[PDB]
Amino acid sequence: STTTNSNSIGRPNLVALTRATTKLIYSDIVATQRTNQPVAAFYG
Amino acid sequence: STTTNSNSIGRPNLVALTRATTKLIYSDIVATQRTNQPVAAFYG
Repeated sequence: STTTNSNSIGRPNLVALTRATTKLIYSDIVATQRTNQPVAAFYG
Repeated sequence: STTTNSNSIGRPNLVALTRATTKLIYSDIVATQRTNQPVAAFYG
């Protein structure tokens, strides 16, 4: 009458891992260009 | 301790230039046909 009571479990199966991260949306919000100087200046 | 307080900028990066202008929609509003005389006279 051996049951699972006699079966020690060394390690669990992780199965899955998840990171709690924000969906980042700014690419669709801000006009984008790169700056190549410490100061930028736009023309109106 | 050289920091941004010692450095200077010759000219800024323009990055972008704009012009706010009216979207001109008349082409889709008025039937258009060129005249080759100082006076036009349409037929009803």
